[PDB]
Amino acid sequence: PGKATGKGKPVNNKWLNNAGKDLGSPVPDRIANKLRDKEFKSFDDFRKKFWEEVSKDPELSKQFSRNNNDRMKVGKAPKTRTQDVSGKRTSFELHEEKVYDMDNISVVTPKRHIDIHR
DNA sequence: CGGGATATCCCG
DNA sequence: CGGGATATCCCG
Ligand SMILES: [Zn+2]
Repeated sequence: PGKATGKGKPVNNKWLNNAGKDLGSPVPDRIANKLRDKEFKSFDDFRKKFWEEVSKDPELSKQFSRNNNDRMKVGKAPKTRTQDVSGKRTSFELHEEKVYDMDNISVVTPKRHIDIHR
């Protein structure tokens, strides 16, 4: 349990184009402002709220296919391009930098997330 | 032999 | 409009 805070880094129309590099993409600032100070019971809820926010933000929603926006409307993470999957983890994941500190959270591809941790 | 993740199941 | 309980991913 905890409240989200942070809010940072502006985003463009190639938001997740590089999710597979380095630390990935950051929490869009537009999204962070929508989630800041909100109350979440588990990180899973946050993740569920986060993806819903991405589906209601027009500038971001258009960077995804019809299928992916449907996923995000109900809180599921959008699928990554096939080249970025890792076994059965096939959707963008949220990485933490070592829990609702949105400036410490970033979006990365399964494949890239694996390497970062090892 | 533990740590970091997403997703579904289902609410009398 | 939620979220607890539970399943299952993938790492050496
Ligand atoms: Zn991570």
